[PDB]
Amino acid sequence: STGSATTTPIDSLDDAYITPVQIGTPAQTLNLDFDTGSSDLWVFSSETTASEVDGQTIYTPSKSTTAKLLSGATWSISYGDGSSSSGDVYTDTVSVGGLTVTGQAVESAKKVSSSFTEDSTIDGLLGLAFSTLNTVSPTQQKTFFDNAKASLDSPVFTADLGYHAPGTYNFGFIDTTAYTGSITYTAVSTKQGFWEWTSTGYAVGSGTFKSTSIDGIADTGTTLLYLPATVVSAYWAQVSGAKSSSSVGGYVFPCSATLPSFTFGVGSARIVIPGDYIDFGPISTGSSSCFGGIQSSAGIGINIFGDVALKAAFVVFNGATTPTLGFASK
Repeated sequence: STGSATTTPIDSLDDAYITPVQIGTPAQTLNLDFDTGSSDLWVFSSETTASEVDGQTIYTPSKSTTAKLLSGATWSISYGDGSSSSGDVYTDTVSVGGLTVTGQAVESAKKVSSSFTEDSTIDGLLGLAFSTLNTVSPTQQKTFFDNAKASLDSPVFTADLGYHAPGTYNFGFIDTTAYTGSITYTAVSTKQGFWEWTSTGYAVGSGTFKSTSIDGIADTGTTLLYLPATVVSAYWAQVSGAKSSSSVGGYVFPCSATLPSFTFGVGSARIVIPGDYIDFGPISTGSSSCFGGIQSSAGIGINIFGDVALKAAFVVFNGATTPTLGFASK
């Protein structure tokens, strides 16, 4: 089998992407944030504290003839950005882009943190990291991909995120029309539960390529590109007036600037992030200070190839017995 679904930016900055997902019988369609950096499929629901729901579409398990309470199971998650959610668990039928999994763990939120409430466009998350990170207790549950994998034509999914435009998540096949040149594959460590890999270096604008190993994760659920402070300083040094602002929480730059591109290495291959992808707009409405899309990972504890990086590529998440990651230009 295969599946193919369009993923759409939630706003004009590409702060996140939402993908429609069918849950239950009859289908209840919720727009979920596909997150290769976590491993829980959780939704706003009829069980979510009413004051914490503000415009989201909710899953109502009592209206699904295929929903079953997973007795005794609870979940609780905290994300790197400080947001969190928790609740109980149902199993139900879940379909993405025509690909159906029966008995998928659908984690129903009883509580969500303010950042979730405040984002009306995101009805939940669909985790696509390794199932070892799934938070369900006392019986850990599998991701949608893990459940689908054996049925797929090939045990892969691909992320093709758009810049200020929709893109595509495919399951079970590689669309050879969706990228240019060849796909370069690179090794993955699953030891921390992430799609963790090592970039071979970087360049800033038309500058020379610096060969250096940068371990990090391919994370569709993180907006920005978080890299070591040395790398980030070298980038922003090429933007007149750019500075790290402790009060704002990262590098800012004059909105009148033209940003240079940023290149990262995948083996001997190179992915170029155009400068415009690195602009996250005014820090507050009407400001002439703009927020940068490349930020330091210092104090996160890990480098993160988030959407800023991934949207410059066609990315293969290869879930073969030994997983790997593939990147192509597009």
